[PDB]
Amino acid sequence: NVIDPWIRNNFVQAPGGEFTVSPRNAPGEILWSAPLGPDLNPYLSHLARMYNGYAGGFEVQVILAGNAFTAGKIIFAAVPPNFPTEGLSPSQVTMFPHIIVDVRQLEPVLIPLPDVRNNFYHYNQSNDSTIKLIAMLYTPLRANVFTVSCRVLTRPSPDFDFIFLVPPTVESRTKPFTVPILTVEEMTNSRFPIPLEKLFTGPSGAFVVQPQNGRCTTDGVLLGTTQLSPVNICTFRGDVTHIAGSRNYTMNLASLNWNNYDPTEEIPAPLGTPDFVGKIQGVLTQTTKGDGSTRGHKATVYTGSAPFTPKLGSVQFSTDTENDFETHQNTKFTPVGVIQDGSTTHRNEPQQWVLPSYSGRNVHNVHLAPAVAPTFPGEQLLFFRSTMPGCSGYPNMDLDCLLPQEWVQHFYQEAAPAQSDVALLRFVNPDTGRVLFECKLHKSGYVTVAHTGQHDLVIPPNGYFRFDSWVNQFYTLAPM
Amino acid sequence: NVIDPWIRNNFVQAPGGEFTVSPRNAPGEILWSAPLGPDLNPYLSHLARMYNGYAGGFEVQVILAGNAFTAGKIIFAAVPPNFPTEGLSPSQVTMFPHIIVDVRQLEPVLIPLPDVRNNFYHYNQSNDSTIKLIAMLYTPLRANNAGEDVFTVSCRVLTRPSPDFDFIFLVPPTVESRTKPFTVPILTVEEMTNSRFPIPLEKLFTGPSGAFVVQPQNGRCTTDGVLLGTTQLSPVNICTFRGDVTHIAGSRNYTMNLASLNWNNYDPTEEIPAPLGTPDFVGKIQGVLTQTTKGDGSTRGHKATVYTGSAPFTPKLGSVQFSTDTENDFETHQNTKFTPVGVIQDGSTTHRNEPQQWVLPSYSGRNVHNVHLAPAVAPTFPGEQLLFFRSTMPGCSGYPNMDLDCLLPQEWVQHFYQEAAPAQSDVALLRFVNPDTGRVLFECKLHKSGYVTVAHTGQHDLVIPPNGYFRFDSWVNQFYTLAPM
Amino acid sequence: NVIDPWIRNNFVQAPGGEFTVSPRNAPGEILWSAPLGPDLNPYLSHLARMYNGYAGGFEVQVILAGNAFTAGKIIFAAVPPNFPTEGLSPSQVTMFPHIIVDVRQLEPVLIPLPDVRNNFYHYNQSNDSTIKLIAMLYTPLRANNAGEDVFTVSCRVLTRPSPDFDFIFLVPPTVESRTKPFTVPILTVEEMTNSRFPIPLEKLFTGPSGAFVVQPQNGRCTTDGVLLGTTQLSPVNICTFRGDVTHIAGSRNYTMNLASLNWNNYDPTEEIPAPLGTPDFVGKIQGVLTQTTKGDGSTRGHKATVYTGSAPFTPKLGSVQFSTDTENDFETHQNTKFTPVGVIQDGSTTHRNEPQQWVLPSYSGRNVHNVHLAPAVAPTFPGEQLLFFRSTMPGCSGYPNMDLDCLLPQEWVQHFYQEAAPAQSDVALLRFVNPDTGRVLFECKLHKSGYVTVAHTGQHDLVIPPNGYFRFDSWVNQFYTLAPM
Repeated sequence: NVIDPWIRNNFVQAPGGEFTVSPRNAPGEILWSAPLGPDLNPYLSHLARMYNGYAGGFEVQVILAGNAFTAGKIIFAAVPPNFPTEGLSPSQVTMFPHIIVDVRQLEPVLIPLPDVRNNFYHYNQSNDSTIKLIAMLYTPLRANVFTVSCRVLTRPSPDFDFIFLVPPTVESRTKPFTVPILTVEEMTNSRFPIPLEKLFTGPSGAFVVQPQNGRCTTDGVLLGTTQLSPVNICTFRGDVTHIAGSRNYTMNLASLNWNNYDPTEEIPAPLGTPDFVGKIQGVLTQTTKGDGSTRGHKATVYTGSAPFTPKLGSVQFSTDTENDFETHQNTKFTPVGVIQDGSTTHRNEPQQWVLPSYSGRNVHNVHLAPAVAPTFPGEQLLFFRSTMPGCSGYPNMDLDCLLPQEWVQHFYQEAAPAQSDVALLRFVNPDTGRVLFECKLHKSGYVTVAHTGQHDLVIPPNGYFRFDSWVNQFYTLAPM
Repeated sequence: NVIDPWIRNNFVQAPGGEFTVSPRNAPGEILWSAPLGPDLNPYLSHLARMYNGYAGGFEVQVILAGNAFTAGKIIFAAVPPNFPTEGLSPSQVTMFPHIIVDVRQLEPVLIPLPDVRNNFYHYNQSNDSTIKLIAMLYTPLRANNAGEDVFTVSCRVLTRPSPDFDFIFLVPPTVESRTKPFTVPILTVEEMTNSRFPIPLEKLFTGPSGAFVVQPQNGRCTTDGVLLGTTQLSPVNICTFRGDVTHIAGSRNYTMNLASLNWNNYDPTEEIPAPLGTPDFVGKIQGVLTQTTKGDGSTRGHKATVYTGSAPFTPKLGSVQFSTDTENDFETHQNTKFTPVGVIQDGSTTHRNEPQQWVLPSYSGRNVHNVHLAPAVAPTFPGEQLLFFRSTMPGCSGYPNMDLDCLLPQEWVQHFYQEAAPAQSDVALLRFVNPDTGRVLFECKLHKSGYVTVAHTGQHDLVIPPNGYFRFDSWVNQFYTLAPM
Repeated sequence: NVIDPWIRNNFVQAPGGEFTVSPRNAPGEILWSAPLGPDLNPYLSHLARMYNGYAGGFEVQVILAGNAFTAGKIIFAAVPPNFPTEGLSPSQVTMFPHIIVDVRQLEPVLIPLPDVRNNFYHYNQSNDSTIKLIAMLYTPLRANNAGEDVFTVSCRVLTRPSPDFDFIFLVPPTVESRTKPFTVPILTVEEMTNSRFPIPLEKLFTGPSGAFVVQPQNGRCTTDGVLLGTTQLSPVNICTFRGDVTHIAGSRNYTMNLASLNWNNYDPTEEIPAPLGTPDFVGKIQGVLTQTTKGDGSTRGHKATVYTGSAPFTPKLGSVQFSTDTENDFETHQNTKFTPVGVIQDGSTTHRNEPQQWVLPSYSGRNVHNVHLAPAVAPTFPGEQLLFFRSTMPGCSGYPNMDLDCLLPQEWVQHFYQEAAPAQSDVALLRFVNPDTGRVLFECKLHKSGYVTVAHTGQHDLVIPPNGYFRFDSWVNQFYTLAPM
C-alpha cells in the first residue's frame, strides 16, 4: 500500500544509462534497446522482486552531455512489444509516441509514454513488456575526435502500487543437471575400462544395440550389469578349479570383495561382467593367502563359451599355464588385449551386439535393460568409438558404447528426476566458444542426433558439453 | 510506516529453527540457540538488506505438536548475550524473563521478550548484539510408552516485527553472488580407486607420519583444479606405457619412445617431473604389454615386466625398458602398449620388498633430479597421523610388497575440478556418517594444501561399514584437536 | 474514446452473409461459415489494419426476407475455434449459447455470444482466431404452396460493435501485402508428371512408412527453391544421359565421357551426389542410345540397356556403361545420347524386381558412397501415412517392377521455384477439391522441408475425380490430425 516516499518523489539512474554517440556511428540505426517496466529502477527492482505483479506506469528522464561544436538530433520512442524494429527507417520512427532532442540542452526531459492502465498482473517470470525503449541517430552530426554521452533517469508514476506478498524466487531448485565439463577423450568406455578415443554416429539397424554395462536411470537406480567402478568391468574374481590336464580354469565366482555371490537375486549377472561374446588374452593373477607371493600369467577368456556362466557361478579361463593358479585363492582375471585366435576372420570379435551366456545357454540373461533405437525418426544414435589392444591377431576392436562411466557416477550424485523427456545438450569448444553439434538426450538415459550416415565425429579435444534446457519430443536438429 | 501490513500482522516460519527432543535427552542440557535480531525473518531479511537504518524489537510465537502419552514441561527464556551458559541449573532459569509450556499444549503461545530500551540505532549488521534465545527442558520427560524412540516432538519458532519497528536509512543494495558448497563424493572407500595405480581401493589407513618420507607425484592437484605433479585425470593412464618400441636385437627388452593416452608423442620440454601417468615409485610390476599393428590390427599380447628402479627406465627423456616373456615380437615403431595389473617378487631375494613406495624414480634417468616437485606432507598441528589408503596389489611369482598406501582418491580430483572451489579457511571437516546408523564413526582433518590427517595414534586399518557415505560439514581452524577413535 | 460516434451508433452490413434459403431443405444443415472479428465490417477491417490494440465485442444482427407461411426455423450459435461442422448433430449446436429464429418475426434478430475480454490486448496481426460463425438450419422450412422453391428466404448480417469495444495502439499502416500466398497448381494426376522418370503420373498413393527406405534423390527441393539432390528442372532430363561414348570394341558396352544437358563437359569435383537427371535406384532399363556426328550429322540410333546397379555406372566419377544391341556402330568422341523409355526385366530370374526404387545406386562407385544426401522422410506427428505417386513404367523385356512412386509433382517443384516462398508455420494445409461439387475428398499435411503426409492407414490407391484439383487453405500446427478415409 506504500513504498518509500524518497523512492517515489525523486529520480534515479538506470543500468542502461550510458551512451557512446560518435559521428563514426552510422546514422539511422538502433543503439540502445531496453524493455520498459520494473527491471529498470534498481532499488525498485530489488524491492519489486518479492511482489508478483504491477499496476501503474512510470516517468522517465534523459540527461545529455556533449560539446557546443557538433550538431546532432536524437530520438526516443515507444513500440508494440512484439513489433519487429529491425528493418525500420529513422524517418518513420516519429509516427510512434516520441520526443526528439537536440545535442545542446541542459535540462532533463521527460517522455509522454501513453497509457492504458491494463490493471492486469504482469508476471515477473514472463518476458513481455509494454514496449522496448529505442534511440536512433537522426542527424549524423559532423564537426571539426569528439564523442557524445547521454544517460537515462527514472522514477515510477504516482498512481503505481503493488499486488501481493510472495517468498523469494528460486528458494529451492531441482538438481540443475550439471553436465560434466569433460571431453570424450577424457571419458572412458562403459563396456570396458578404456578411455574413449573417438565419437561415432550411425544406424541402429546395422546391429542389435542392447548391452548391459552402461545402463542406469537418470536419477540413480542400479540397472543392468552396469556397476560403479570402471575397472570392475570385464575383470573377474572368484575361485578357480583345476582342470586335470588342459589349460582351462572353471572359476566359482565371487564379488569385488570376494564375498559369496548370490545367484538368487533379481540381477542379470554379477555386476561387472562383460556383455558380449568375445575371446581376449588377459592375465589371470593370483597371490598366496598365506604370505602374499604374487603371480600373474597370460590367460584367455571366452565369453562365448558354455562354461562361462556368471549367473550360475562358473567361468572358464584358458591360461598359458595349466596348474599354477591354486583352487579357492584370490584368483583374478585382468584383461590385457583382445586377440583374434579364431580362424582368419577380420574384425569378428568381440561380438558386441549379441548377448553372452549369463545363466549359460539354457536360461537367457534375465532382468535385461531393453534395447534402444532412434524412436524419433530421421536421426542417428551417438556411439562412443573405441579400439581395444591386441597381442596376436586382428579382431574387431571397434567398441561402441552409449554412456560415459563417470557420467553414471556423476548423475548418481545428481540422482536427478527429469523435467521433460529430451534435453538440450551442446558440445561447446571453449577454444571457439562455438557449438560443433547439439543432441537429443532422452530422460530414459540415451541420446540421438539428426545426422546422416557413418561419421567419426572429429571434435577439438578441449571441447566440453553444455546442457541448456528441456525440449519437447518434437524437435529435429539441423544436420551438420 | 514502511512495511506492508501482511508482515506487520502475522507470523512466519523460522529460517532455521528446527529441533527435536528425545527420551535420551536429559534436563539441564541445552537444546537450541539463536541470536535474536532482524535476521530471523526471511521477509525482514530481504526487506532489510536494501536498507541500513534499524531500530525496534520483535515478538516470538512458538508452537509444538505432541500426543497425550508423553508428559513434559518446557522452557524458553532470554539472556544477555555475553553470559556463559554451560551447565546452568534448570531451576535458576526462573529468574530470567521466560514462560513455561507443557508439551501437550495444542495451541500456540508467545514469548514476552521485554525490550531493553537501549536501542539507540544498532548498526544493522553487528553480530555483537542483544539477547540470545535459549531452549531447555524443565521436566524429566518420563515419556513411557511401548514405542521405540517414539513421539519425538517437533518444534517450530515464529517471529513477528514489533509495533515500534522501523528502518532509518536508504542505500542501493548489493548483488551478492554465491560460491560452491564444497561437495564431496559419497562413495565407499573400497569403491574408489587408487590414484598411484589403476586399482580400486580396499580400506582406509592411518599411521605415523615420521615412519615414511611421503611424497608421490600421481594424485597431486589443487583444491580448486589446476594441474599439478605428474597427475592427470584418467585413472587407467596411471602406470601404463604406450609408444613405439625399437628392437634391442638380443634380449627381451625394447627402447620405446613414449606416447600419450591417445598416442600423442611425448614432449620432454614441459614443466613436469615425468610424463602423465608415470609410475611414481620404484617397483617391479608384471602386467601385460600389447601391440596393435598399424596395418590391420592384429592384437598380440605378451606378459611384460617394468622396472621403475632401472636405469633404462627414462620417462622424461623418452625411453623405458620392458622385459616381456617374448624377445622381439613387438614390431618396429608400432602402437605398443603396456598395461599393469599386479606386482611380482622376482629377481630379488628380499621378500615383501617391492614396490618401494616412498622413494622417487629416475625420471630423467640417474642424471637429473626430478624437477617441479609438488611438495611432501607432514602434520602442521602436531601429534596427528596421516591418512593412507591401504590396498593390496596382485602377486604372482614371489611375495612382493603389496601394501599400497596412496594419498588421494582419483575420482575426488575430477570432482574438485568440476567444483573448482575457493576455500573459506584452511582445514575442512569431513565426517564418516554411516547412513545405516546415521552416526559418525570417525572424522578427518583435510587441509587446503591437498592432504588429510586424523588425531589417532598408531597404525589403524580403518574398517568401515561398506554402505557408508562420507559427510562434509564445515571449516575447522588450524588448532582443532580431533578425538581419537 | 478513439472512435467515431456514428460508426458505433448504428448497425452496418457485413459482406459475407446476405445469403438465400430455398424451401427445398434438409434440416440440421450448416449453411454459411465465417470467422468473427474486426475484419467483418469493412469499416472496422480498415480501422484495425490501421491500429494494433483490440478489445471489446460486437453485436451480430440478422434480418430475414422471403416467405412467411413456411414454419421453418434457423439457428445461429457459438462454436469451438477448431470444430468440424459438416454432417454433425444439431444437439451440439444446442449445447452452445444459440438462438432459434422463425421467419415470422419482422424485427431483425441478434445472436448473443460468449462475453469475455483479455484487457492487455488481442494481437490483430495474427491468426487470433476466436468463435467462428454458425448458420444452422433447424426446421426445413417447407413453404407449402403451388409454387416450386418460391420466395427464396434471404439471410443478411448487419452489425455494429459493442459499446465497450475500443482500440488502444496505433502503428504505421503498412497496408501493402503479405509474402507469397502459397499458390498451388490446379492440375490433375494425368496432367502432372513423375519427378523420378519422364512419364505422366497415374494416381496418388497412401501407405505405411515402414515398408521401404523412403529416400530418393530425384524430386528433392526446398519450399523456397534451393537445389537439392540430383533433382533438376526439366522432366524429360530425368534418367537420360549425354556424352562421348568410348568403344568397348568386344561387347555391346559403351563407357561415356560425361556431358551435361547442354553437352558441357562434366566436372567430377562438384558438391553433388551425382549429375543432374541421374537416377536414384537400381534397375535394368532398355531405352535407345542415339548418336549424331558433330561434323555433319551422321546419325545413328539403337536400343541400349542400362544398369545403375552396375560397376561402370559411375556418374559422379564421369563414366557410365550402355549395353546396346549393336557393338561397333556408335562412333567415339561424338555427341551420343541415351534416352530411356521404360524399365525392363532381363532379371536375375525374379519377376517384378527392378527398379529397386528405394535403394541408392553407385554414384562415385561402390567404394565411396554418395555425398550430400537429401534425407529420408518420416511422419513426425505419427499415426499418419505418407503420400506416394503410384505410376506404371513401360518395358521392352520381361515383367518389370512397374509400381513407380515418386515424391513431388515436377510442375509443383518449378512452381515453387517461381514462388520462392518463406513458410509461416510448421505444416501447411492443402485440400484436394472436386470442383464438380466444390467439395473436398481429402486434405493433406505438407511439411516445410518439402514433403507431405495424410492421416489415414492402409494401402489405398486414392480414387479421385479426374476433374479434381488441389486448393491451398492455411497453416496448421504439427499436432492436429486429419480425418481418415
